[PDB]
Amino acid sequence: ATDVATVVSQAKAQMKEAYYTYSHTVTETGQFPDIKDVYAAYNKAKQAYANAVAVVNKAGGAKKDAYLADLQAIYETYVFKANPKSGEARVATYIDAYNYATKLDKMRQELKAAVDAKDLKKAEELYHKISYELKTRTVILDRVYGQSTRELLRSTFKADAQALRDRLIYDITVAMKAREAQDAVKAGNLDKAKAALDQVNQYVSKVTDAFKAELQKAAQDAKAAYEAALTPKVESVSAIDSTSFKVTFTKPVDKATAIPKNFSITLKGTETKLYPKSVEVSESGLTATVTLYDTLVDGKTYTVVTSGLKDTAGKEFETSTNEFTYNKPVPASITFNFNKLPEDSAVDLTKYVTVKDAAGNVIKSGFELEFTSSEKLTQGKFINTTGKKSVIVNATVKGTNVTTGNVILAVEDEKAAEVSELKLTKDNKEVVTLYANGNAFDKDGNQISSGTLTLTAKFKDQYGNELTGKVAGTDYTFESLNPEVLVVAPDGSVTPIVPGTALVKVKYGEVTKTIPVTVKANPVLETIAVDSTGVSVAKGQKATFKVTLKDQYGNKFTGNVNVTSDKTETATVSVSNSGIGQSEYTVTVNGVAEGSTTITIKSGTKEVKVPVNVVAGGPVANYQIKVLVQLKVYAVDANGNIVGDITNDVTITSGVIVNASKSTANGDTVYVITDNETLTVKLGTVTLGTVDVEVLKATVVTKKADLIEL
Repeated sequence: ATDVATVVSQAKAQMKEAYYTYSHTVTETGQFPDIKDVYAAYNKAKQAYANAVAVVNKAGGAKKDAYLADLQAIYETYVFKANPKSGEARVATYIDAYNYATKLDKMRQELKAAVDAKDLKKAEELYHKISYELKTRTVILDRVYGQSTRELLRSTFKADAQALRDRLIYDITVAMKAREAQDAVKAGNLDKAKAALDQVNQYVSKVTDAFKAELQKAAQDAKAAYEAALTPKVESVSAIDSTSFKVTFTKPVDKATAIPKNFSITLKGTETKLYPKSVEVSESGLTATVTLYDTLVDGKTYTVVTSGLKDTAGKEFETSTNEFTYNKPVPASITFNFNKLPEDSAVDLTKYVTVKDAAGNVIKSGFELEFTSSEKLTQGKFINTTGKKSVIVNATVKGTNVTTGNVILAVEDEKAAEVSELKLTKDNKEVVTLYANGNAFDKDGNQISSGTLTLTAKFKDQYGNELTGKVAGTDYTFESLNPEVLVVAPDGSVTPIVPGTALVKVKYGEVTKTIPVTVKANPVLETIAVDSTGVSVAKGQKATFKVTLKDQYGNKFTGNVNVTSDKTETATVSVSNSGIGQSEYTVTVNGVAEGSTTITIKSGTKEVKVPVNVVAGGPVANYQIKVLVQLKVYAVDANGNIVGDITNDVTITSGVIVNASKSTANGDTVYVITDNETLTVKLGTVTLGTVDVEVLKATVVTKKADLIEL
């Protein structure tokens, strides 16, 4: 008992005993031991060792160093050793591995809780936490002596934690890159955005049903911002004739920048410069005519350098180089487009001939026209057809003998020939969605109250020009084929009555067009959705769940909601904004007396019932720091129940990156994180935990719970 030899024997035996606690269990039963039993046997061994060392030193002699080196050998193998090689520190490493393995299972279950609630922010955070665990902290699992023990940890705990992670690869990839693409365009780096969108595009097809809706919007939103915020570009240059060329832009150009100074033209492969005389821009701003002093040479290519141009309201163009090749066309035939001409003081005869090459292709420009007429010519191209029945016009191509000959043309006053457009409009916006109540939604889904709902028609005359100055309800009229469904006034005014489909028709005398207009059923309450599956709160505390109301399509339906508890003795309940107002409410439940009840969310005809069970929670056992940027410190009992709140009393400390200050609204206190690292949450002199910030986004550090470093 007292004799050293006995102390050493038993210490040796007890140190191995602690290792047998786990290893014999796994081998013989295929089950893990109680972790309490392992900890007990572990702490008993550490004491047994320490007592033995003390006893051996007390006795001394030659047997001292033999006993000491032997005891240490067992201890460093079976029990504990800092930085152990495989086979050493057996119990200590198993404790670390079992604690890590169960933590992975808890993390796997927390991730699945978010995947079911369709929460994407919480799922991504938990994905990133466990991706680190599965790849970096897997080293803990590798330290375990016992192949059976190592495998049973993997199978029981890691396998399902790995499998859930790997089926979520694509969902997070898309959510990451779409955020990165949105962040690139804000920083003004377009090369990152296109690389990110390419990666988004290839992986959206593979995402799970868990976030498919929210991810699809996220993907398209990243595309939409990229299209809008993209550099304006000179598309092409192309010749018009021997002295002018057309330039097309991707975006509408600023008139002030479209000036000769900014256009530099050279003969390609030479230093022969051609100076511009003028720049004329189209009314849209997508094309421009650049005219030159010098004559382009038939067959030759030309280099157009474009500096210092600008977008309409927007930003600068890329200094671009674009080429064009001048090719003098060869006219062969010429023809009047109609047997008739409009009535007008000045009829531009050039607009009424078509020129062709011998192949039969139209020649849009390049040539010059000479005219003779029965009528007097102004600027060699305009004639006066007013009051006339017919005219003779002879069109020749200047240098050529290509001629129409004398052609007799009827004069015909402009009349409606075709209905160029017919659409339902409100406040000059084209409407896509219309309800029988009256509300009209545009191409995206943004309804307008200003402007009255009418029909809009434009018409083209027999010469294919738009008819101007024409009044709805006078020159042309609108009517309905289904008056019970939809009512149309002569001018086009619409007042719909019942959902369905009505055929609407316009007429300018004999010219007509018929368009169908579908009127959708009035928005009605379909679904009352609840944020929380079941509410568990401490007696004398509050809990919040969000109530969202839906219509039959899947949009925000505005409505009144009254909420009631079964028993005010066990739980009392209240709703935000008196129950009136919005489509999206938050509901507060207060604990009164331990037990169970159910809550009733009522709206008009439909209802959803939510379980509420209040607990009389125990004393303060822990303090949680939560991120909800805003920040809170919760007092929490043994069960995880939030009982008490000490965001107040607590202090936060650490060129300084972040501003931090105490902030109170009504009574609820919150700490706020601003900008110009790691912060330290303290209560008195005690440190409660650390928070890591990044340059905006913050997460609370989880403490090192390992028995071995690295």
